[PDB]
Amino acid sequence: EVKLLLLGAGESGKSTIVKQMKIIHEAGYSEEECKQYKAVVYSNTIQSIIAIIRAMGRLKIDFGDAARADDARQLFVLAGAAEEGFMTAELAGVIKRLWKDSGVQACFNRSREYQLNDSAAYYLNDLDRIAQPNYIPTQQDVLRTRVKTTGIVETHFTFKDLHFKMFDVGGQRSERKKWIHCFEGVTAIIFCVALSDYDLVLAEDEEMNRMHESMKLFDSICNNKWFTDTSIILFLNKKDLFEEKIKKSPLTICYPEYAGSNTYEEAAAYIQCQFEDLNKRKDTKEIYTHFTCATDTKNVQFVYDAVTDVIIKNNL
Ligand SMILES: Nc1nc2c(ncn2[C@@H]2O[C@H](COP(=O)(O)OP(=O)(O)OP(O)(O)=S)[C@@H](O)[C@H]2O)c(=O)[nH]1
Ligand SMILES: [Mg+2]
Repeated sequence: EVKLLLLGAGESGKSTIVKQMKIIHEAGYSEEECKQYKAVVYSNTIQSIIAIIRAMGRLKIDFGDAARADDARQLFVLAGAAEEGFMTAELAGVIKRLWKDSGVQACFNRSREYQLNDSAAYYLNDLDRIAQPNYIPTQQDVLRTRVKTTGIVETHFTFKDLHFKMFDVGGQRSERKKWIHCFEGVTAIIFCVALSDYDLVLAEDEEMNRMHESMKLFDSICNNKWFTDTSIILFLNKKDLFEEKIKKSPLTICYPEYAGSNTYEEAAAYIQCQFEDLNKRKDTKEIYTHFTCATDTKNVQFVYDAVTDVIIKNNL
């Protein structure tokens, strides 16, 4: 048996790694399982367009076309259905027209100023597909869903003849007090960091930079004497979102002394060193760092293969 524990701040990608284990090692989500996620996809979609519409009020952004005001009204009249797992053609049309509005887009592109699901664009750009009658979520749709984890999720799978018990816990501040319930008999910790968090603030506190919060947690876990003999794996996750963001959002928002360019390789490396430097015992404790896109099954497959071999060599 191998006990793996996923840790990291909220929305760092822990629960998405869990889903990937089912897809990679257990033949994925069945049709009945996918259908269970349909209301989650619909809920994520409605909540995302609504969050942008709410932000337009706060930031004082007009619709590009005045005709959208009536669509916005109809959005709330019709939203109830999607919350129950149904999306009518009329609702889809309302959301589609809203999503294409230049005012809504302006607000979308300022999402760091409020709280918006990372998968907002993914679902909203695929409205024609997901609004289909008899729509059944794909594996990617399932991977892209967002539900805050409360309590402790335990998943089992077999890989390279090892029986893995993977534990997943909530990362938001309210759930941190529960991490200690998972601390016994841990073979390895996979600590997830959202690379794209560098310019965001906490949903639970708008004065706290998300990445600074991540750093504090990693510092605490990595250097905890309880975990001296526990393999510490660092997933610098959301590399796909990071690659896009680094082009246009300065890393100095997070790290004032960053002197490199607005490019993926230099900035990614700099963030890696910031986290690895928190290790107070560099000669006696190794950190196994990987850059990941948790929603990308192929990337996770190869990364997780490499991680597993490390775990086999070091703990078994
Ligand atoms: N584009 C992209 N999206 C990702 C990536 N990793 C996770 N996500 C998405 O981000 C959202 C949050 O991921 P999730 O797995 O729920 O984080 P969590 O760490 O479990 O969050 P919590 O339970 O502590 S609140 C999900 O919608 C998920 O699909 C990634 O690498 N790239
Ligand atoms: Mg989770």
